[PDB]
Amino acid sequence: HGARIIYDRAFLMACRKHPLQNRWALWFFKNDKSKTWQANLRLISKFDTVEDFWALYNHIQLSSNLMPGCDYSLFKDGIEPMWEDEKNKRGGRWLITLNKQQRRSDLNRFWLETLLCLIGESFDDYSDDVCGAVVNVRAKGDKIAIWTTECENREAVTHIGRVYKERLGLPPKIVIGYQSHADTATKSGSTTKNRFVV
Amino acid sequence: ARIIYDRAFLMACRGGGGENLYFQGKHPLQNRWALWFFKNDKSKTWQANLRLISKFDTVEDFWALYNHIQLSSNLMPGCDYSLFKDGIEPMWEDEKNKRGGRWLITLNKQQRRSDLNRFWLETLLCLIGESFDDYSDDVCGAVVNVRAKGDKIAIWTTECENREAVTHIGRVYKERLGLPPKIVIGYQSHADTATKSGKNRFVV
Ligand SMILES: Oc1cccc(-c2ccccc2)c1
Ligand SMILES: Oc1cccc(-c2ccccc2)c1
Repeated sequence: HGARIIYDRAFLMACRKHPLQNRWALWFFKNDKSKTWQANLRLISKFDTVEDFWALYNHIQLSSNLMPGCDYSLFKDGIEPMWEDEKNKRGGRWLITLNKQQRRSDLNRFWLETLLCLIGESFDDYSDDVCGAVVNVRAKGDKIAIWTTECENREAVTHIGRVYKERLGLPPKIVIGYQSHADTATKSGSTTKNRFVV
Repeated sequence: ARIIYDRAFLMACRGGGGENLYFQGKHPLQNRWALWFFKNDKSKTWQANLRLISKFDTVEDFWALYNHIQLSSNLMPGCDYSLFKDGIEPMWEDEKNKRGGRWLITLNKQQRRSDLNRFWLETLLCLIGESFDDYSDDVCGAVVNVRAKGDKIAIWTTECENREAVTHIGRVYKERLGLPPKIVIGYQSHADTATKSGKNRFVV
């Protein structure tokens, strides 16, 4: 009693009410410059059970989901999906970049696997370091990221990265980078440096 | 058997500093509970303004959260705190609230300093302590609305038509608040509260 509520992938998929450890908020953003950033960022919904997750997931999937210049974000209740939030400003993200061909084959499965890591508390005590996840749907290639709260907590960040990579099913040859938000916020060429790789 | 704690027991577990030896030293609750907060920030939608603070399922974890948090008396008007059983949202259109209602007490502006904190704590101890015997299963949660015109504390129950459960909870709640017989609490269905018409099914 006082124990973390943890669900594995098989359990979550069998529910497709069971309470979640955290309440989560789904956000939607399109950078439309005729409107201000507060108008463009929309809270879609909040949930705190497995069944309510699945009802929301099924409904968004039936709405031409993952639109072609939009971002979707799932964050713990009380964290805005912007790096300047108190819970994100000292943090960073594990980033998965998908090439054009992978929009057809991997984007849908990889976004779902990320969401199940978050809601299922798959990183043991290091799940407390997770803030949320973001998918950026773009013509040049889609990006999926897990955002974490403290870019100097090496042991939390690397455990999250390695469990995440395992849950995505990526081969050991494919390496993924963690970028500090402070480094991503400064545009310095084609790429941002990786604080860590796994 | 139902896990029931009286007021004296809960109050003895407070500020304890007990060694939770073997993770078996805490006193389990019958239910897991979630504390919610609603902020008055009208620039955001009400959905963005409802936040889950924390969940707990032992007496000692209740007290650690209670001790940490800001008191109701100190909330800016327009804020709400709610304690609900895990899996029930503190909104009337939740499946577990839509056919139910609440026992409501309203406090005047001066009772904020004298009675609001004490009534809110006594309500929380009724909930976590399962003080309504088998009828505790009809309890969804409790809400405190801090407002300029006068504060409101309510116990929400799941089913209007369970007359005996609703009336027993009302009578026990009034006793635990210490209200004189002359001051009454009223029960209103959520469906009736939701319609502004100018509505107590029961009073005790
Ligand atoms: O098909 C989609 C596309 C974008 C977001 C989601 C989603 C639904 C519920 C919770 C979290 C994310 C589903
Ligand atoms: O001082 C307060 C103010 C508002 C809520 C609470 C609370 C704390 C723990 C469980 C339930 C309610 C305490």
